[PDB]
Amino acid sequence: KVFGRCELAAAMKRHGLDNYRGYSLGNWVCAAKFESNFNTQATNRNTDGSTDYGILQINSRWWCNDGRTPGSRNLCNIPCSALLSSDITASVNCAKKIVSDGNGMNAWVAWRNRCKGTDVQAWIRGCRL
Repeated sequence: KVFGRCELAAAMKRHGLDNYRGYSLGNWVCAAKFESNFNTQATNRNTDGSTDYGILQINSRWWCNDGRTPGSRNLCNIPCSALLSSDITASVNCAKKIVSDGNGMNAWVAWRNRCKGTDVQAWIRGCRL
């Protein structure tokens, strides 16, 4: 499913990401945009041969099991395919675990290089939240 910007804002808010560990919602939306372009079915191979899955491009190296990432962990205890559902529940919860892990939203390279330091509020402008 391809989310609208504000449609994802609202789903993200409903699931408790707004100000989660102090990251406002625009951070989550910006990250989602530049990771999956808001598309829950997004997948992308990493050079390490891990794969990133879903609205937040959660990777098979550490967080989910995709059956083909040698020596990977699965710290969210889920099939990576769960992360492509139009229901973002597993991605959102798994993202909570990631963001709480020391490095904050820096674990997302798109966020670091594309959202951090910017007016992330613009990513929810116009949204009724």
